Amino acid sequence: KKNSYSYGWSFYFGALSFIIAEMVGVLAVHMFIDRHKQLTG
Repeated sequence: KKNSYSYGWSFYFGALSFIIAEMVGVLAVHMFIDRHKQLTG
């Protein structure tokens, strides 16, 4: 006990990549629904 292990560096890059990839995936759905609404009238 009291080892004070640090989650340190680029583990956070995977954490950041989660947020970035999810922000990608939501905008894809925006493009789908807007592009389909274009061929509605």
